[PDB]
Amino acid sequence: GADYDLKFGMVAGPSSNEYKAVEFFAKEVKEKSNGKIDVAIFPSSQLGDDRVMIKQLKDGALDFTLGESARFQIYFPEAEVFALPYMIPNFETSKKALLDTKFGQGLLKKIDKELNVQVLSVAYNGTRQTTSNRAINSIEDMKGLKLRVPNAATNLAYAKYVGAAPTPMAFSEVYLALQTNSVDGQENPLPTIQAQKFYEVQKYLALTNHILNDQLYLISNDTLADLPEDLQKVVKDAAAKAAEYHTKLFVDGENSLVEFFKSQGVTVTQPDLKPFKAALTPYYDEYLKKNGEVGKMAIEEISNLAKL
Ligand SMILES: CC(=O)N[C@H]1[C@H]([C@H](O)[C@H](O)CO)O[C@](O)(C(=O)O)C[C@@H]1O
Repeated sequence: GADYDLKFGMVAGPSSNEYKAVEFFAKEVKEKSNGKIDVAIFPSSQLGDDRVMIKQLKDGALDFTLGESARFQIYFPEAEVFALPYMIPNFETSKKALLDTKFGQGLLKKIDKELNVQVLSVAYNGTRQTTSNRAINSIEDMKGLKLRVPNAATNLAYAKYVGAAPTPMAFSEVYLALQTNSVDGQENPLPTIQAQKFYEVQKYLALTNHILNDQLYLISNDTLADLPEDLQKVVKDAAAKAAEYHTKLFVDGENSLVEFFKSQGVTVTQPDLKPFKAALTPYYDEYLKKNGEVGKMAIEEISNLAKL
């Protein structure tokens, strides 16, 4: 078969838009390399979660993974800006904030230099909404709600600041937790709610619109070093096409999925978001205290972009 047998790990499962785009990536790479590269895919946290996988890219033990810009906060806390709730208004602002600002370029350089990882392309992974086993009519209904979050500082802070009881748990554990009422809710973009069938086990959806997720196609520098230049170019080009498809999948899913969910019996609320935004405002201050002048710059540059 192939000269290069590469591995691509992800948290998302095999019915997800992420998996659809990663399968497209693997196909494009096999075709354009003339069969010289073959890509195996390990979804559903088969290799661990995304923190483990990012570490495996760093260590040269895994070739590819997906990760949010914001996830880099586990190494470079200033990256948290990408996840601060209600701070980034759309994908265009997120992508330009990473690629076209001095802050973002500085962060990409650190990732390459210190973590041994290159960003191949940037995709949209949806805006997070809140499912539950009780109606969320306003921020008041968050109070004491047992809200699963991923194992991520910003989602923990979101739950805390709205009044909820944050319960961190790996993605792979969520469906059972919802089904059994071990937690009262969780929070994820619409397409994820569909792919994991969380709508099967949650009677309610609230459009809290709280955190916008991007999605980085990541490659280990050890992988790039293992590939000849012309196959490096194949990989880079394929990642560019896959990200565009990935983003389209999420945009078209978001535009359609509330109606789908209603048709499956889900009750869909639209709480006033003004008090959600006000509740999180002070967490921006925590960010600024933790990250100093780099943090300040990040927020100014995003503000300027959002203004366009
Ligand atoms: C690239 C990646 O693995 N994204 C995953 C994210 C991030 O881990 C989290 O947003 C913190 O960055 O968590 C999920 O939304 C979740 O567990 O609910 C699953 C999703 O597949």
